[PDB]
Amino acid sequence: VDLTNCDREPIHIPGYIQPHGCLIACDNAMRMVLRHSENCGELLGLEGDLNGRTAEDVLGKRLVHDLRNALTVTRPAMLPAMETSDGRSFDISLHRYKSTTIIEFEPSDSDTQPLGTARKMVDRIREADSVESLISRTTRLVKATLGYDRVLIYRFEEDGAGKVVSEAKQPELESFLGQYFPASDIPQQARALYLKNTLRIISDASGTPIPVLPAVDVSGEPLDLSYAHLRNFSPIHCEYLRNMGVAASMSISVIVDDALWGLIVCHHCSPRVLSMPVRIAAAMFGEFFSMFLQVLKQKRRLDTINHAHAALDRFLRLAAHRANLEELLVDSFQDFARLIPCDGVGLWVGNNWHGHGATPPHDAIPRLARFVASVSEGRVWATHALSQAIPEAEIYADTAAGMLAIPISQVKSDYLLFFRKEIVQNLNWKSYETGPMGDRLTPRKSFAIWKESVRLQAQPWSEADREIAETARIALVGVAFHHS
Amino acid sequence: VDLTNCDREPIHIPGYIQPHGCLIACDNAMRMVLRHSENCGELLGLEGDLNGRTAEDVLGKRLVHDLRNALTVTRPAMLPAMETSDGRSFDISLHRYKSTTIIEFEPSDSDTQPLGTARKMVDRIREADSVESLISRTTRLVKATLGYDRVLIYRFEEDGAGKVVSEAKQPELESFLGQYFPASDIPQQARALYLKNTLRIISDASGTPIPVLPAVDVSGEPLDLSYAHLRNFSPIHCEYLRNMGVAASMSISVIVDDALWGLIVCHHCSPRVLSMPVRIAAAMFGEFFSMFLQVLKQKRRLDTINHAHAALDRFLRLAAHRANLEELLVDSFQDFARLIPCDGVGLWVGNNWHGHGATPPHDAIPRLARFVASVSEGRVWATHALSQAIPEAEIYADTAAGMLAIPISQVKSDYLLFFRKEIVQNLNWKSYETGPMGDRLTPRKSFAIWKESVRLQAQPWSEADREIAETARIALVGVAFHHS
Ligand SMILES: *C/C=C1/C(=C/C2=NC(=C\c3[nH]c(/C=C4\NC(=O)C(C=C)=C4C)c(C)c3CCC(=O)O)/C(CCC(=O)O)=C2C)NC(=O)C1C
Ligand SMILES: *C/C=C1/C(=C/C2=NC(=C\c3[nH]c(/C=C4\NC(=O)C(C=C)=C4C)c(C)c3CCC(=O)O)/C(CCC(=O)O)=C2C)NC(=O)C1C
Ligand SMILES: [Cl-]
Ligand SMILES: [Cl-]
Repeated sequence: VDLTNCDREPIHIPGYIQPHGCLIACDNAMRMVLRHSENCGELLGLEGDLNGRTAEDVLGKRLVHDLRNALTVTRPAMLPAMETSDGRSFDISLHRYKSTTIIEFEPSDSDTQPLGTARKMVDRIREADSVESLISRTTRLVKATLGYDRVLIYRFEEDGAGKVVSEAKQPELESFLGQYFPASDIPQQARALYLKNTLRIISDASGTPIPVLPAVDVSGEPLDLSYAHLRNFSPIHCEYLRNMGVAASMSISVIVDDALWGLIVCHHCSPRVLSMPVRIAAAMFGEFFSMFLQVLKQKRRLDTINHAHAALDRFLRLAAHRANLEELLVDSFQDFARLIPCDGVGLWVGNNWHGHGATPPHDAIPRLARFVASVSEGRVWATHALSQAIPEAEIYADTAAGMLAIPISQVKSDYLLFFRKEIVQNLNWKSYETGPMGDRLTPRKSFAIWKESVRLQAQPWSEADREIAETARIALVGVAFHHS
Repeated sequence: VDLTNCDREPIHIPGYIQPHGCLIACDNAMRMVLRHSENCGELLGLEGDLNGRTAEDVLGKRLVHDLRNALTVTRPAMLPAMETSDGRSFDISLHRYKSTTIIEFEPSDSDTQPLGTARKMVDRIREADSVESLISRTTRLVKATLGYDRVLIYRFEEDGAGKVVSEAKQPELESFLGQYFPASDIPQQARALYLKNTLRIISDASGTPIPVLPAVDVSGEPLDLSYAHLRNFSPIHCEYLRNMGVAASMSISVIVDDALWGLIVCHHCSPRVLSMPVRIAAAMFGEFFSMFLQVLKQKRRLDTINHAHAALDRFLRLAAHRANLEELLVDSFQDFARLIPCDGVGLWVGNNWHGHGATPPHDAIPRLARFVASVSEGRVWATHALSQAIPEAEIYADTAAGMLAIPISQVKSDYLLFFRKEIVQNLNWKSYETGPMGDRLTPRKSFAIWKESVRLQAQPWSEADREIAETARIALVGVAFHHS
């Protein structure tokens, strides 16, 4: 495994598990054992090879009656504090995928209440009245409740890149708040797993991984550990964590509108297992956090569009009380900066330019106005990478790297131009020992690679930005026709 | 051409034009004439064959200088009252498609002002404050201004079917208001044309079509008349109009969010040509009608979701002041009918049923509740065709043909159920002589075929309906967790 085509590694079939539990694979109808982990013996107390031997034999008829009963009810069923034929107590994660029954065993924890812990946490977030307020309080809350050394919220940008939008940490540790990371740092097959396995744990990044027997069966097939919580993680990621001085992790998938919005990511500096009941509670908390964020995002989109409609209605009331519409636009145009987040706004009317805020230089505008007129086709036009459309625009990218243009006339070539500075201008942001695979696996190199990937580019225009621009196009084109 | 697989007929390459003008096809760079209409001679005054002869020869160097000048500026350029070498006056529709220049000639009309007519009309719709108010006033306005005998607005449903949502007509004519028509009555290749050619005219449905020479050239290629306003229409449609007693038509394409929302359709009982300047004005009017409807649709979606959020906030304030949540739901559930348009609503809580309005019978509910629990997977579930999911549900389809189910608990199998009657129950709706191809081509048979196609089906659940159900799911599941 080498660090070039990152999306290639099959992380779902590594043929190893983590040492904090043992795994037993059986046939579809759980009749007999097909595969098992090397540490099955040491933990369950059993001796010799377990493969071929029937299910009723290995675990006892008492236990299998309950396991087979539960499989009749792809989501893993979680049965805590089960009695084995020996008399030992285990927590059991049971699931079925690709017609293979998988049974995960871990030492029991009986002195926790899942729904109790979950409710207490969900109660403290349910009253949050903004995305910012939910995000900020969640990092603190999760840290105080699950006692991890650092808790991040990692939000995915449009281009797959990740931003650290919230942080709770021990004072001694370094901050990642406001730092970005490349799309490659979390490959595509990883995001696929995270969309179907909502909670993930690494107990010990420096632990010895326990191999599954057999790795490949008669048919040449590997064991798919997609929904298995004991699945061992890519050595690339584990080397990354080791270099960061992180011994353990727990991540929660944030699903909004059926898409992976981001991760709640917990780091610990010493090894750390969460017991099944604590994991159940944290997963409940994750589902509610996702649901509340979704509603809060919907409410913010509504408020943004409502505000734009009120703004435009105010302007249309003025426009009907003023003879010269061109005069009004020259006086008013900067006010349109309240509709769409921009670093500068400009009016191009009757081959005259009027600027406000961060705009390209006066001499550069006519080239830009001519270009827009050619590709616009009387529709809204927007790029976050201006230099890719006009190479000479590279020189003023620090001032204006992104442009959204609104036609304000049905007939004449007049435009309302919104600009954004290049994304590195708007940034509001230590030494790391490396492993065998080099200094690529450090937050320092990741952030430097991202910085390069976004050179001469602005924050992209959202759907909400484009929807408002379009409503503003119909408003200005409409009132322009009235006057003529 | 026979009436089975309707989407098959190539209406874009019929090799004929309408008699109210003449057509001349030239090469990409308009050097010489490749094709021409049989009536080119009679109208332009020219004698013999025009194919092969150079452009400069046929029209004169004076005219071609202006035509070639205009082609340098896929949208057809419209040049009214042009002087031919003879001295006659013609209105010229010039366009270029598939590297073939097409020139359309019609006798001139100089005693109209396009922008004047357009502004007067656009001024009367620009202040409309609801979709209903824009739709209703537009049919009357277009009838009074363009003097057509009947003006319809034909709105496309989700399944391609069309509904007559507005009508202005002569008293003597019969009404189509509230009638539906099958998706097949306007085939797919037709809707494709209408998305790129926004205005269409039939001068005379009983007129003799003029053939293009040659129909097929050396390469075996036909002349594509997609953007040509003289293109002759399918004889299926023309037979339809003849059976309706309609001699002429003019349709305007209504584009909303870059999709064909429907048509403004004008019928005349006598033959009728609209002059180029009148067509320009009507096309301007069509663009503004589309733009205003789009904004009004956006504003109505906003108001609907805002109202749902206020409703849910009111309910959450009550829920925090009441110990028994199940009591509150039993008292309150009918009020949820204000969120989503429904004919009935029901509560399934603790294996007890409470109904309100048009719901399935008491004895039928547990079967339905068991079914929903199996397919729901804790997500919102909705069908407009209940009998297709549960065959025995056919018997009560007149009362409840459609169902949307909201889970109200994270743990228990409790549901808020919304129902809709079958669409023919909610309907609020003469003899026709037929032609060679039978009685299929009559509004009577079309409406009867549609009625059959929607048997045992309700009005489908919109995106707005599903978005509100989802927000209500998160609200009820969220407050349910709080109580436990
Ligand atoms: C070429 C391959 C690379 C790569 C692959 C990779 N990353 C994976 C997981 C993963 N990566 C991150 C990244 C960070 N977490 C942090 O806290 C920081 C801090 C600066 C970074 C940059 C995260 C959060 C995750 C997910 C962790 C989790 O879910 O617990 C994986 C998948 C691991 C698996 O087996 O499931 C792969 C593969 N990462 C690289 O940087 C590179 C070059
Ligand atoms: C199997 C083929 C059929 C068919 C084909 C067809 N229809 C076309 C156009 C068209 N059809 C309608 C329908 C109506 N208009 C009305 O006013 C009423 C009133 C009750 C009906 C049912 C309309 C509006 C149009 C468009 C008219 C226009 O744009 O002016 C076409 C395309 C015609 C063309 O060459 O562009 C085709 C093909 N219609 C059938 O009913 C059937 C069975
Ligand atoms: Cl301000
Ligand atoms: Cl009411």
